Amino acid sequence: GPSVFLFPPKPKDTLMISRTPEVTCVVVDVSHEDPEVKFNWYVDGVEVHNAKTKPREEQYNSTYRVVSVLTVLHQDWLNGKEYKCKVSNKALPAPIEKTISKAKGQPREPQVYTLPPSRDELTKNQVSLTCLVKGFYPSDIAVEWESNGQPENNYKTTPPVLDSDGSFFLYSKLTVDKSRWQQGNVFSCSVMHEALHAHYTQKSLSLS
Amino acid sequence: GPSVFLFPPKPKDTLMISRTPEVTCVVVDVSHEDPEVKFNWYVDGVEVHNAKTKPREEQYNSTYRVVSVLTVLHQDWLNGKEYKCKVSNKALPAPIEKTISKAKGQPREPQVYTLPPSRDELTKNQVSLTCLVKGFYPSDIAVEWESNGQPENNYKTTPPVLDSDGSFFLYSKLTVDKSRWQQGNVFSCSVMHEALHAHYTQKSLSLS
Ligand SMILES: *[C@@H]1O[C@H](CO[C@@H]2O[C@@H](C)[C@@H](O)[C@@H](O)[C@@H]2O)[C@@H](O[C@@H]2O[C@H](CO)[C@@H](O[C@@H]3O[C@H](CO[C@H]4O[C@H](CO)[C@@H](O)[C@H](O)[C@@H]4O[C@@H]4O[C@H](CO)[C@@H](O)[C@H](O)[C@H]4NC(C)=O)[C@@H](O)[C@H](O[C@H]4O[C@H](CO)[C@@H](O)[C@H](O)[C@@H]4O[C@@H]4O[C@H](CO)[C@@H](O)[C@H](O)[C@H]4NC(C)=O)[C@@H]3O)[C@H](O)[C@H]2NC(C)=O)[C@H](O)[C@H]1NC(C)=O
Ligand SMILES: *[C@@H]1O[C@H](CO[C@@H]2O[C@@H](C)[C@@H](O)[C@@H](O)[C@@H]2O)[C@@H](O[C@@H]2O[C@H](CO)[C@@H](O[C@@H]3O[C@H](CO[C@H]4O[C@H](CO)[C@@H](O)[C@H](O)[C@@H]4O[C@@H]4O[C@H](CO)[C@@H](O)[C@H](O)[C@H]4NC(C)=O)[C@@H](O)[C@H](O[C@H]4O[C@H](CO)[C@@H](O)[C@H](O)[C@@H]4O[C@@H]4O[C@H](CO)[C@@H](O)[C@H](O)[C@H]4NC(C)=O)[C@@H]3O)[C@H](O)[C@H]2NC(C)=O)[C@H](O)[C@H]1NC(C)=O
Repeated sequence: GPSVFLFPPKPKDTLMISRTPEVTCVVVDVSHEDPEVKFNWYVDGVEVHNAKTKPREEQYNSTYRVVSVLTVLHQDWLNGKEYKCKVSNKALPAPIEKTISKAKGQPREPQVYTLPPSRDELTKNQVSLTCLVKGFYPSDIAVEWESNGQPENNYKTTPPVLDSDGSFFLYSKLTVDKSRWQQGNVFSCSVMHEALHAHYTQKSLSLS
Repeated sequence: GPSVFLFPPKPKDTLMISRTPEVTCVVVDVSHEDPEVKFNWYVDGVEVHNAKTKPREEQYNSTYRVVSVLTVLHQDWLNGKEYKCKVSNKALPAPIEKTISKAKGQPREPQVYTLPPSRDELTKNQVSLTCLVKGFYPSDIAVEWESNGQPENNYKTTPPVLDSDGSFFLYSKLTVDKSRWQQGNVFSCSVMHEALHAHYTQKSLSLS
């Protein structure tokens, strides 16, 4: 019947002390027949009571969806604590358990390189600015572009890819009008990751 | 009872005339009580009988696994014809129908750009050669590297990523010994895609 999906905090939230990371427990296919759901949360086995469950709400299919959110401490998530969400419902003979933690494995520092557009690309009115981020472990990561403190609209980032040494890599393509590039504007790829010092680094790229 | 799996040809196979693309119809779980299986092939609903089907091989889970291979015409697959493999078994109330055809959508031509390693990366013994392939549709594509006409296989390629204008892009990373890069060896990124002229193009990258 009702299924449960447990989601981790956003990388950004866990890596910036100013932000609040939370684990999210989503119960779907809750039926009108038995629409009561109780959540029990556990951090490394020990129960906790600061979860806020949202009021259940109807779906376009006539099931109910119901979500419980548990704020987590940056250090706890980064230190590898296990978060367990226990879901009990009258239609469930025995509760459903999902437990989640950060990716296991030795953390590896990302190397961040910026690559300008190929010469060939200057025959267009738009050009490709490239951020190559490689050698990192946990795949969990945030990569963003900006120019003079302002975030850039047109960019897309590949999913992380398992490289041969077992680290991950990825690329982010930033698209700007050629004039912006030829004007000598400075663009910046920002990267946030746990094995980075102060969880953050940025590399610049402009026309020299 | 018996299950049927229909497999598309490899992009690279459909794309190079000197290669042989084929659609593969795998039937698993055929009982020893109802072993006789017959294949009927239909291109755009028109039956064909040039399928080489291998004699049934016995597994370890008591069932057999028969394979039928249809060598398809390059042009055919690429013109979007529909390959219907119809397997008959006596343990079936009705003969299963599995059909397949190449992805639909307006074909778009990939732009291919080679990008040398950031200067920052020359502090390493290994460097990263980057191929940017963008603006293609069908996300079906083959990307490969070589040097001196010989394949260079220490590379990893990202999945196609849906870009903001509806087409796909990707990146291929080729890792070589810095010493090879600085002796000025020429590496080449070969792309194969249906929307390319002659279904092939290549860009080279060497020390500048
Ligand atoms: C009635 O409707 C509801 C609402 O659904 C909505 O219906 C209409 C309107 C359509 O628009 C739907 O697309 C729309 O969602 C239905 O509820 C849905 O139920 C399905 C399953 O039936 C769920 O699918 C799961 O999706 C998760 C990931 O979901 C995230 O991303 C989705 C899109 O990518 C997004 O839609 C979700 O909102 C969710 O988004 C995340 O949410 C959190 C919290 O807000 C947020 O922090 C994130 O930022 C956000 N992220 C993203 C990407 O947006 C997917 O992971 C599930 O896959 C698991 O299960 C599969 C088998 O069941 C299996 O193939 C996968 O491998 C995986 O299995 C797990 O695997 C791991 C390891 O691999 C293992 O450890 C686990 O044990 C294992 N779990 C198993 C096997 O159970 C899965 O595909 C939808 O999320 C859900 N939609 C919503 C919005 O709630 C409902 O089904 C409908 N009722 C009926 C009967 O049809
Ligand atoms: C008895 O044994 C046989 C085989 O023996 C085997 O060997 C023993 C010793 C064990 O080690 C076992 O490995 C195994 O028992 C069993 O037969 C198997 O049956 C399973 C299903 O139970 C099949 O799984 C399917 O796999 C396909 C993809 O298959 C390719 O990749 C596999 C790895 O993923 C690989 O193992 C296969 O060999 C195969 O390899 C490809 O072969 C082609 C042929 O030329 C070649 O071109 C390719 O290059 C090559 N690829 C490689 C090597 O990379 C997978 O696609 C199927 O997934 C679909 O179906 C699933 C349900 O089964 C479903 O969960 C998925 O979502 C997916 O569903 C699809 O959904 C979409 C959307 O609707 C739709 O487009 C699809 O049509 C739909 N498919 C549906 C609905 O059918 C699937 O998982 C195995 O291939 C098969 N093994 C072999 C080798 O034939 C048998 O089950 C055993 N009987 C028992 C248990 O009693």
